[PDB]
Amino acid sequence: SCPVNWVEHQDSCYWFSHSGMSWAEAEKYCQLKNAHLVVINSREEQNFVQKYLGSAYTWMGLSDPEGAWKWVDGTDYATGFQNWKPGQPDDWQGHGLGGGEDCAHFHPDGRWNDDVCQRPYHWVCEAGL
Ligand SMILES: [Ca+2]
Ligand SMILES: [Ca+2]
Ligand SMILES: [Ca+2]
Ligand SMILES: [Ca+2]
Ligand SMILES: [Ca+2]
Ligand SMILES: [Ca+2]
Ligand SMILES: [Cl-]
Ligand SMILES: [Cl-]
Ligand SMILES: [Cl-]
Ligand SMILES: [Cl-]
Ligand SMILES: [Cl-]
Ligand SMILES: [Zn+2]
Repeated sequence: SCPVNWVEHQDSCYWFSHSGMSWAEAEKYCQLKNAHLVVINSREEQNFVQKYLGSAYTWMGLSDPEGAWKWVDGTDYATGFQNWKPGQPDDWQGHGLGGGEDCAHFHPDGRWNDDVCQRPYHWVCEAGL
């Protein structure tokens, strides 16, 4: 059902990187594989993904560059599953790299943070069946 190097869970296929990329390069990579950065739709999917994270910060398909949080596939953010770290998202500017923080990633414990999109983090692709 899933292609080789992809993991099947509950009607999605997932691919977990062994490397890091900026958020935009990871979403380009997922799109080239007819997929997208992972969209977390439920607690059960959050638990599956967080269980197999490669012990490093990992991008997901959630960003707010135009001002509101959006999932790459159009899943509604505000009515959807959320799993932020305490005090996140904060759009922090104190990194001094310019602007705030517009891309969401997993901490190893599975809780989410907004960070600078240009950081090379691991990522997860997802595609339907
Ligand atoms: Ca590898
Ligand atoms: Ca999903
Ligand atoms: Ca499961
Ligand atoms: Ca932001
Ligand atoms: Ca952490
Ligand atoms: Ca943050
Ligand atoms: Cl939350
Ligand atoms: Cl950013
Ligand atoms: Cl960095
Ligand atoms: Cl899809
Ligand atoms: Cl999907
Ligand atoms: Zn999808």
